[PDB]
Amino acid sequence: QLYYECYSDVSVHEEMIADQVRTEAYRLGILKNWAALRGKTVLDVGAGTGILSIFCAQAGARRVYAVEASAIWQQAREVVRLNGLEDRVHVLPGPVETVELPERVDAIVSEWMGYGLLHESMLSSVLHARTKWLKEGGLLLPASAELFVAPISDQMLEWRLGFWSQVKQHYGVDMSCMESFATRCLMGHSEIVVQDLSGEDVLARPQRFAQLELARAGLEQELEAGVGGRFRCSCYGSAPLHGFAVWFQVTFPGKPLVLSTSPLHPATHWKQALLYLNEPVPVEQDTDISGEITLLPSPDNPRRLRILLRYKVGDHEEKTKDFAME
Amino acid sequence: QLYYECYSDVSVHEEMIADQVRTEAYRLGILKNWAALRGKTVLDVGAGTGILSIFCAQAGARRVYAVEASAIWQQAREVVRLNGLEDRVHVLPGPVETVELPERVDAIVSEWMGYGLLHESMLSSVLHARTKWLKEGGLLLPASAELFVAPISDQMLEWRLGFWSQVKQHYGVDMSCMESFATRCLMGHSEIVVQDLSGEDVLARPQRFAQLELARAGLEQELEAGVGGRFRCSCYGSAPLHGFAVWFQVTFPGKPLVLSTSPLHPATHWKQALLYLNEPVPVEQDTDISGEITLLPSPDNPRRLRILLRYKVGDHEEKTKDFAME
Ligand SMILES: [Mg+2]
Ligand SMILES: [Mg+2]
Repeated sequence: QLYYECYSDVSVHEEMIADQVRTEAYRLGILKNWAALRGKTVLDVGAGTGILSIFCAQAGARRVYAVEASAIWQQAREVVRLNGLEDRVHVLPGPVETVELPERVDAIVSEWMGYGLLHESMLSSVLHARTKWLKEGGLLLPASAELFVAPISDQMLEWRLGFWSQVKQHYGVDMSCMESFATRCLMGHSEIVVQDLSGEDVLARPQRFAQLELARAGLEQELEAGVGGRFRCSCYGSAPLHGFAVWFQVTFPGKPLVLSTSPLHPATHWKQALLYLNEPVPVEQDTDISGEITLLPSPDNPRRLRILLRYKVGDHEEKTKDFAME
Repeated sequence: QLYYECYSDVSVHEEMIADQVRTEAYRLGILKNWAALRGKTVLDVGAGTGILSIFCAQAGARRVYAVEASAIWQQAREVVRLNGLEDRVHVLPGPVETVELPERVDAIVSEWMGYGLLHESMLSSVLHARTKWLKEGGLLLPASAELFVAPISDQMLEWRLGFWSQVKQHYGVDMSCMESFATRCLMGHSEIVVQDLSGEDVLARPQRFAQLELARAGLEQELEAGVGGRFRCSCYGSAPLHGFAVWFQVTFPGKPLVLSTSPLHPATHWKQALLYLNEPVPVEQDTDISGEITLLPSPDNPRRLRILLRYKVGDHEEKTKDFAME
């Protein structure tokens, strides 16, 4: 009959496990590496409720170290025991940067990805653990990530902006002047917005603007300096351009299994990271759009994602907008 | 190209106007009082974007004073002008408690209702304005409110709690121990939760536990002391009892038009106010439930809704739970 403060805690973990695209991609990606994991030792970075660590045991791992800093580590220990794996899977509380493992490991598994790939992500902790605890020639799951961008005409946003001009049709009162107000409020800000889109929102072929091989020399320094690159595309047809969507995929080594968060693919809890222009720009078929996207740490907090956008639409002058996570 | 901070502002007003049940009930409720409003003066308390004030003009009012304290009053003035009513409808910024009208009024219209009827509601301001500005024999729209309660088995909550015991069926990992954790987090707190339900969630005949005639002597004092009353009901069948839902209706004088927020009726943006027990209680057909519900000001803030619940399920001892708005 006591009162507890853990609603967010359960909601977050519920969302992740109920994300079948995510959870089944990890289950299968781990099983696909059975030959490399059989009789070997694994470190799970940010193990949460422990389900990926148990998948590793089920793929044949001799021993798994499940490291989790948040309050939820306690529930992981109970889940391990319930599945009869308390002698194979060891739950260790606290950050992986200072945990003491009794041995180096053959593999690191982690669901480290955040909104826009790098918002409040565990990637820096995975790389720290790779340097400190992974044996030479050891395995990282997933092994790589790719970043994508596309111009968008967000159909839900279009409806919200146009709503005010439609009030007269429904109630006999003209409220069309509310449209400029709504545009300022919904687009005239510099926050990254997390929202799920579909193919109906995508205005040109998506462009890959970066590829991250997670084991590669120098990646820690690239993350600090900024990850990204240039892009170019041509519009499919006539629409209000609202800005750009950014998303990612990750790949599990083997034919490789890919977990995608594209709006063209099955929805996931990551959705997409939307970068709105200050106001809509009309485009037509074959309107050329080019630009550059850079994912950066925020200066107050390297864990909060910043995105610097440069973009040029048709014959308009190149523009810049500097975003930070909502 | 400047940045503005008004997302919440537009979202709130969008939600209200897009609530067709709400907006059409006010449009029709106002029109239904055409004979009383024709050639008369009206005060709109908390006029927001101004749409109800314009409805009053369209119902024949000679003059309407639209009083609004928040930033949105500016958009109301533009809406009035756009509909060509700047000489009939006057928008006045600031709280109605200190506004200076050039005359007393024949009627007060207001959409004052909050979540659980009284959370951050404008009712005290409507009653203040009634005392200060309404002529003798003057009209209030709506004229009355009624409060309802029913026991509930929240099907969405039931699914969330049971989710953890279903993980084994889908991924081959037992997580059933997460259920007690989820119950503590989702039910073991004393916050009122705003959530929309349907008939599938309602476990016994809804009970009216209070009626408020808005013009009645003594209502201001009743609001301070607490509004509510006792109830009794008998369960329809076998289910986990999760607690109680509270909702309201308001009535426009004329056959009277009723705007309801019942889960048995068309959904509205008010949804219902849910009062969860600390954990589910099993009930059966004809299980008797009795109790008392009181809606109160919070001590820090009379505008934040508090609800004191007393309840007795079957042969169990009577219990008390003291809730405050989330
Ligand atoms: Mg996550
Ligand atoms: Mg309201």
